[PDB]
Formats: sequence, structure tokens, C-alpha cells
Amino acid sequence: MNTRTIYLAGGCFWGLEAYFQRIDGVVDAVSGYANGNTKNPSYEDVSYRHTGHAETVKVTYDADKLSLDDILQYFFRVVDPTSLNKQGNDTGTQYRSGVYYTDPAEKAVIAAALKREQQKYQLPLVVENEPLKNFYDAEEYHQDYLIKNPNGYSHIDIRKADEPLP
Repeated sequence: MNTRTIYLAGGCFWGLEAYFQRIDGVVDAVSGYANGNTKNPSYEDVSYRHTGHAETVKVTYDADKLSLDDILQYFFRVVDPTSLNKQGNDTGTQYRSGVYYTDPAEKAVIAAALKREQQKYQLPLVVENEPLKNFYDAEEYHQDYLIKNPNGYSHIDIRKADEPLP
């Protein structure tokens, strides 16, 4: 099938990953560390050694089922686009919001989506929109975290993924 990939930073990746996996059209969702200052960081490097990476979820979707905009709408449904370095109770640059792309043509598409989303908010949007500089997969215990630990922490109501797009 014709697949495409987009990188989404929306806070603790456990919840965001679990969320995207429930959506029909999403064939894979990998948690990792993106746009940091170092290569191959560990969870401890990011969380405690200020490498600067953002917890990100690499989303691979069926280009014939979902468009980049559909993916962005699902993103906006559960991520607060107005808070800087903070989602839920999680604070720090590793929880900053952002959309990172590998195709330069996607920049304009992402910006247009953000402009439209701004009409729903009085506070200014602070979601990042820039090229993916680097991405490194998180350790295995982090992948499918909430599936392995049903009682694990989540700042997102994963159920909301079931709502159909307007």
C-alpha cells in the first residue's frame, strides 16, 4: 500500500502512541526522541541529561485512507496547542508540541492546518512546524507501553480516537 509518515510531538508518547494505534488507516506508530542535540539518546539522556529531544511518535499511515490533514485533525483533538513545554502534568522541552516532516512540501500544508486551528483558540498556538532533524526509536519497553501496561499513565483519553472525523 501507499504509506506516508509524519512525526508528532504531543507530550508523553505513551498516550499519544496508544491513541494513534486505534485509528483505522494508521499502520504503525513508533515512539522516539526527535530534534535533539545528540544522536542515539536513551530515555535517561533525554529526561535527565538535557539532550533537548522531544518525545515524538512516528506515525505511518495508509495514504489511500488518511490524508496528512486527517492525521493533523486527530492530533489537534487530544493535544493542547497553546501550552509551551507542557502537556497535562508533564513539564519540560521533551513534552513540547510539534509536527516534524521529511518532505519540504508538507510545511505549507501543516502551517495552513495550524492557521485554521487557531480560529478555535483565543490563546496563540505554539506548536512547532519544522523539518525532522533527527529521530531515534525509544527503548522496547516504551513501545506499545499502554498495551503492555493497561493501567499505565496517560494524559490522553485514548477512547477519543474512535470519534469519526467531521
